[PDB]
Amino acid sequence: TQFQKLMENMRNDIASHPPYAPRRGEFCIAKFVDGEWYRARVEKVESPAKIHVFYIDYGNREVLPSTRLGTLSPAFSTRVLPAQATE
Amino acid sequence: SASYKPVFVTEITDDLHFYVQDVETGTQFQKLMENMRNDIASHPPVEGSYAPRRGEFCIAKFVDGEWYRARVEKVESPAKIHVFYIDYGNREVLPSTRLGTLSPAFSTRVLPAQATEYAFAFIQVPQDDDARTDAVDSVVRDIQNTQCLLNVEHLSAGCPHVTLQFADSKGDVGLGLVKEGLVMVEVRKEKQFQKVITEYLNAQESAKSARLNLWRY
Repeated sequence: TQFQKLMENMRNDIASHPPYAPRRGEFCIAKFVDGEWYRARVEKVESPAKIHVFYIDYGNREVLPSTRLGTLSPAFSTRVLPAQATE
Repeated sequence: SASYKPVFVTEITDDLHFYVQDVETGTQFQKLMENMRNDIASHPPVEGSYAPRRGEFCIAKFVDGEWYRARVEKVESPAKIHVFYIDYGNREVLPSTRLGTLSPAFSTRVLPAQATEYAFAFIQVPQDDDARTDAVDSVVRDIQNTQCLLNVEHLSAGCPHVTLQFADSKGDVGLGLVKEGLVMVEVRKEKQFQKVITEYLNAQESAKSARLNLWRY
């Protein structure tokens, strides 16, 4: 799928260019508990240790430290492929 | 990726998903239930101080005659209210006379819903109802209402996909279903799953040769 292709490309890029200031509404990459990176949006900033993100392609939500966030490169923005899950 | 968390598996669904509780918070849950059940015994819900609406929390009196935290899903009629037991994962249709108000002392703010839904990584849920029942039955027999180790493998459109390990190093639960011919392998393409997928496909070849279950004919 477009999504699988994008994820492969993005992961490649992150492993070649490993990673940010979280703000409500801002796009990012987020490292999930599987240790892998996904596209996300910052939904709520409760504190540095507690950023509430939404995984824009999968629909899951998670509170995590901002140390597990990074910039989403223009090559993997929502213009390239829209969020695959409904926020 | 390998971070194994001890979980208590509480419910296997007919779609071969399952609900687990984090062993860490088990005692807090235990305390809450005893506190809540004492309250309910002193202050039994009166009809009809509770009006069921989709989305609304409640207490529900389960088939063991005990009360649990729940959330209302479909309301068919006052005799038929669909509820979801938030700490365990099972669902039930009950009359409004077996429901009550969930008082704030025992709310999700005091202690969050304790059950989380997961699916097995690397396998296909059988589409045939009979085959799927056979797979669910194997999982119910082997892990339902027991402690397991859980490792999150990846995100998915629905709940995350995980592997489970039996207690006493008996091995990978999903892989065991493959070895028994009860489920087929989902061939993941991601690089980090190459080795595990090879392991699963080999198990599946073994089930095929032995002509087990799905491979009977």
